[PDB]
Amino acid sequence: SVDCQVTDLAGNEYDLTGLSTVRKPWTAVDTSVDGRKRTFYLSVCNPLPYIPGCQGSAVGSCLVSEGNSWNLGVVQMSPQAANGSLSIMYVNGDKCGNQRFSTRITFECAQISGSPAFQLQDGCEYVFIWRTVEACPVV
Ligand SMILES: [Cl-]
Ligand code: NA
Repeated sequence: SVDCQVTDLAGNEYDLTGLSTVRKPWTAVDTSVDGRKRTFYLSVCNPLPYIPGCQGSAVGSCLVSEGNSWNLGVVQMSPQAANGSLSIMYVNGDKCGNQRFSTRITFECAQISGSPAFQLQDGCEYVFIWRTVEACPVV
């Protein structure tokens, strides 16, 4: 139940409803070495559809690896424009040390239909880069 439409301070409209997951989630491109046995599942604004092991929390980001599943953050905030670059933040996932896992997707306006890619693990935060045409200002 999160709005996928945001207007930045400068007045640029962003519309991410085209990335919303109605039936199946997004699958993250991961060419890391730690990505051999791990799959990241992602959704924009909407919670993930049923994925075994991360049900119950309106999970927006699920790591599935070797049978086990981890909740990497729930959908609460809308995509944040805050200079013109888009970001969405899922936090308060499964326990990660003294904190909880979180997921950040950084969007970049690119004239292509892109898929989110795993970029970085910053402690308990999983960082994703999404270069795609939907990250561009709407009319
Ligand atoms: Cl779909
Ligand atoms: Na289950």
